[PDB]
Amino acid sequence: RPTFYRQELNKTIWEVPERYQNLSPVGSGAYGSVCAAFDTKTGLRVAVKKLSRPFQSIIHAKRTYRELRLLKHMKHENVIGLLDVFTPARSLEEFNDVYLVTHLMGADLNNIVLTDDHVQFLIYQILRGLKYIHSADIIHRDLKPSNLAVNEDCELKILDFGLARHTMTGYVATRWYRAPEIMLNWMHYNQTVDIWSVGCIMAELLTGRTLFPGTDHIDQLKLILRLVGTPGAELLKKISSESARNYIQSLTQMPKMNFANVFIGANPLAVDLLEKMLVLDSDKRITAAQALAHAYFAQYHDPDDEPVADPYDQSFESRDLLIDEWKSLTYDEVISFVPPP
Ligand SMILES: Cc1ccc(C(=O)NC2CC2)cc1-n1cnc2ccc(N3CCN(C)CC3)cc2c1=O
Repeated sequence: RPTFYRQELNKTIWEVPERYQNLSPVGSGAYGSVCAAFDTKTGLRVAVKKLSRPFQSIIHAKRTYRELRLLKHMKHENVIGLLDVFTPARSLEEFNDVYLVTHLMGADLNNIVLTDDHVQFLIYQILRGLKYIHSADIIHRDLKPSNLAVNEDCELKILDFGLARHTMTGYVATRWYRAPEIMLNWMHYNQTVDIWSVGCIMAELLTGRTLFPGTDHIDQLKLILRLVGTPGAELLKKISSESARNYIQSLTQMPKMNFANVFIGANPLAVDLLEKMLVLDSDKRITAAQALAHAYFAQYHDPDDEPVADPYDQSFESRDLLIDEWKSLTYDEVISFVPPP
């Protein structure tokens, strides 16, 4: 057991191992406050997130469990993983706090504001990371610039995947980058919700503008159909909702724009890949693996260095347990954590 020390940082008491020094608030992450810190053991800069009231309710407790399990499983360069997890609790009965320690990247894509080459490298990394999480049947669901962490090398990791509700978790998504299908629940969804997000992000990297800055669900939908065209009979067949079909066919029928007119003077391959990401029909949207093999990524693509993940057990997601059952499960996961080399 390590030596802990306490420290007031903006409202709450942080209690952390002495190996972590110079704690420095950097605002909110998902479900808690994050400090940058210096790890004296490794000489690394790290992000430390203290979860906010992890066991206050079934939602908090389950989501504490989910986040921890997610982090422990991720071993991939373009996906955030777990350097350390600690609690100041000496036993289960006083277990009330969970701290999660990862690499500290130093910026995000939301700050960034980029030549065609940077876009290539950056989107390549997103897709490579996405291929890895999709293979373990984990989906991000709220991929967006603010959770794409990058360092001054343009190296990139994805954060905050697996947290947004499947079909509550208390996680707050950002409208502008969501696949229309999961925003309007208008048709079943799959892993390619994240590919739409990649589309919106890639578009913003090339033009400087948010592609679809809607003020609500309906405005947003209006902006999307202005680009991609109102769907024909083929896609309209696949939508159950009487009202979603109403909206689509009631807005004046929009023709599909030429993507070369919108993403002016972009690499034609960039344009082409956008055309394959930003299609309304989820069954026809390009996957992460297929997008990696696209010609736009020829300087970066390597079939033997685009790994998939080991099988991730998430049968727990379908379980309705008490807070204390989730808590014990979390505590087990904490006690059995082995650091990386
Ligand atoms: C610590 C941590 C734990 C877990 C996870 C995570 O992805 N979990 C899911 C299972 C995938 C992520 C992080 N993490 C890592 N580095 C960061 C670096 C900076 C920041 N800010 C910087 C900008 N400010 C305005 C706002 C916030 C937050 C973070 C941050 O939340």
